[PDB]
Amino acid sequence: MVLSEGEWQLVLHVWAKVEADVAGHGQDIFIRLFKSHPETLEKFDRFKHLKTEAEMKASEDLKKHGVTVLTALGAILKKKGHHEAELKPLAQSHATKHKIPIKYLEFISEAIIHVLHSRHPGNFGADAQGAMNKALELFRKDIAAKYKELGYQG
Ligand code: HEM
Repeated sequence: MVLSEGEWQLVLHVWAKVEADVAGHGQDIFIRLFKSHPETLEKFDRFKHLKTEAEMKASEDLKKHGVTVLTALGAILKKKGHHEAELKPLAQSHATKHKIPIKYLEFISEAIIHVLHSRHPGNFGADAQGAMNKALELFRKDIAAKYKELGYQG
């Protein structure tokens, strides 16, 4: 796939709003993911034990991880599709150390879209949501191809 420049514009325009508060957005997103698809919490040895959304909100480690994740995603989105180098180390650790199935990347992509919709309704109308969805599908597709070359397709 290939996004057009106007689509990339819609995606970086709302991403600039997220970047005003990266830790808050990282928190909302992981909490939405864990509540919606609790099985994903099992992949985190560091977080597994968290029992409630209150514990999640209070976890500093989880907040730090949210910032690490969104910063890496933001760097990939700003590449506008030329993200080969960025995706290499990411694909290697998620396929051979963490073992994150594409399915879970679909689940956080839904959590991202839900939180942007909630927080940024004015900058995240239908067209902007379509462009973000397209950018995340491109991301998933390129990572799934890398997983395959690495021997994990999963
Ligand atoms: C937008 C998608 C994602 C991006 C951009 C991303 C980014 C990162 C980065 C940059 C790290 C630290 C470096 C490394 O380990 O490679 C990390 C670690 C990790 N990610 Fe991902 N990730 C994403 C989605 C996921 C998902 C959906 C899951 C799980 C259900 C997950 C599970 C983990 C785990 C277990 C670690 C290690 C955490 C540790 O204990 O510190 N990641 N991720």
